[PDB]
Formats: sequence, C-alpha cells, structure tokens
Amino acid sequence: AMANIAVQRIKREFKEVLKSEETSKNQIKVDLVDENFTELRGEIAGPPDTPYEGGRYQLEIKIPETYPFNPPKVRFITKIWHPNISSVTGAICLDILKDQWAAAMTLRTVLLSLQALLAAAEPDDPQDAVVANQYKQNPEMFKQTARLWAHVYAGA
Repeated sequence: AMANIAVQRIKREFKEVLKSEETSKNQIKVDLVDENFTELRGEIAGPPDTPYEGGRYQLEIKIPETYPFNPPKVRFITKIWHPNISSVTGAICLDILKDQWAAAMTLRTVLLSLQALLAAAEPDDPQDAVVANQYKQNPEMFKQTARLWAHVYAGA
C-alpha cells in the first residue's frame, strides 16, 4: 500500500466522484485499475457546444507516492485534436498538473478542470504546435477536424 495519507485521500476522492452531481449527469467518472490505488482510469464527457460534444475521453491517471502533495500524472488515452493536448501521445499542458497543483485539489476537480480546458483552449501556450497553428489560422477547419476526431476516436 501507499502511505496512510495517500490511501485515505484517494478513497475519499473516489467516494466524492461517485457522489457528485457531475457523475449524476454522466460528466465525470473514475474507475479502479490495480488491486492498489496507484493507477486509476478517468473518463470525461466533451463539454456542450464544443467540437467534443457527444464524445467520451478515457484518461490514464497515475497517483504518486507523495499524494496529495504532488499532482496526479494524467494523459489522454482517447485521441483528441486540441491545442493543449498532444494529438500523438495525449500529453496535457495544464498548470494544475505542474507548478500550480495545490494539496486541496482532488480527482473530482482535476477531471472538471480537464473538461474546462476542452471548452477553453490556450493556443498561445500550446502542447501541440500543428493543432495550435490551425486553431489560430483556420478556426473553421480546426472545428471540423476536432469534430471528426470526436466521432473517429471518442464515440461522438
């Protein structure tokens, strides 16, 4: 097992996700992978009124031994076309997953923050340059491409 603080935090946070209004709306979900709690599987719904609407995105979530004092490591398993996520690896550019993690944050707020990122790209500080360039230079074709990928990869 992990340290008591980490185990108790993760169990509490799993309960929080289960009991949340957002899971009742089918917006977020977290499931077990191990017999332990070092890897979890997240899922988020594409926010409404975005190219990701209708899609569901699986997330690889790795909990460090130092939880809650360092962030989970999170990657998109489900491929997505977004300026702040690698279209190749699913790697995520988001401050709360690096220098702006706070110990008060939770699995629930991480999932909800990732949804919010889907609704509010920051192309000037990108993860994927090709995607970010298209977002800026041809937003109509960015939208068509992201929608297509939501159908192709995310069940939209």
